[PDB]
Amino acid sequence: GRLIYTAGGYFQSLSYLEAYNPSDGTWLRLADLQVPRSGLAGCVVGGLLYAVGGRNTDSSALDCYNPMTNQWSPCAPMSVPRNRIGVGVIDGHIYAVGGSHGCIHHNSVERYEPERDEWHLVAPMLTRRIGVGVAVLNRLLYAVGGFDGTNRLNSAECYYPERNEWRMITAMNTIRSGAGVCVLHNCIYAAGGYDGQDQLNSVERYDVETETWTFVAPMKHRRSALGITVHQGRIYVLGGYDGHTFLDSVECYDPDTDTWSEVTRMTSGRSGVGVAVT
Ligand SMILES: COc1ccc(S(=O)(=O)N(CC(N)=O)c2ccc(N(CC(N)=O)S(=O)(=O)c3ccc(NC(=O)CCN4CCC5(CCOC5)CC4)cc3)c3ccccc23)cc1
Repeated sequence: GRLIYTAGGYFQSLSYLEAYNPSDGTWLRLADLQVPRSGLAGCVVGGLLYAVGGRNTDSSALDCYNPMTNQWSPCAPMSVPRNRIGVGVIDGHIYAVGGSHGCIHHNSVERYEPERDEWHLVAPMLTRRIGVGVAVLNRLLYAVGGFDGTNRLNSAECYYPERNEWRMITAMNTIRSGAGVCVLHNCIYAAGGYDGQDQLNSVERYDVETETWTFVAPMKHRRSALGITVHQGRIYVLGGYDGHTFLDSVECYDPDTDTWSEVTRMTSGRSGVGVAVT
């Protein structure tokens, strides 16, 4: 019985930590973040949930939530504040990628070792990316889309840990900042985001076997700054801003039928959440 955890968000920055159970449709309210945050990222390592970066105002904080105790614990902060951050996990380490600090649009990347509570800088990305989506497939880390400070991006790049090097991959078919990015079945999905003119409902995926991006069925709601995760073989998108409204909608993508459906609503509409499953 794994749960979808949503941490933080915006409607000011929010402290909520809530867990959705897709099997019975219930939402459970859990211990608040010590410091409210939007534009943060969530991830899980060793069954512990981590909330990373965001804006409280730009945040360098890392905090760890233990589902077994229902408690948060502070961790070592990052080298720099990272609002609009993306995060990925490889080999039990958290990678914090991109984000912004005031006028700084980061290309820097750093890695956290939970066992010794230590961050270390690694190679910076080829492109500065705030509002970047991050996913990990076969122990490679992908940074997708974002905004470089001048141009909104359809480009994507891949980090090779054994070599501490970034390489551009095929660009998406759509410019997206603030997209939800995840991995399902050897494919990197990019859902929603902002193309510089509108929030998006389109969804595309990158097949590592073909090196090509292909559109799948669109979401019912346009959304940027959405939470996203995979649970029991399906993609879930949580909240976001549609250009007008802070959404409470949670949609769920079934890949076998290429269909989206509305499965629940968050307890209050919000954007800029961090999401993980454990
Ligand atoms: C004022 O309203 C909001 C919206 C979001 C949040 S927030 O909490 O989520 N947040 C705060 C933080 N700094 O922490 C983040 C902010 C930005 C983020 N993007 C920037 C990035 N990726 O670089 S974005 O998503 O691409 C984005 C980009 C542009 C907008 N412009 C508008 O909508 C203006 C409205 N106009 C109305 C008319 C239309 C035209 C057609 O119909 C709609 C177009 C749009 C919005 C989002 C966040 C990304 C990830 C995570 C968080 C992001 C708070 C308040």
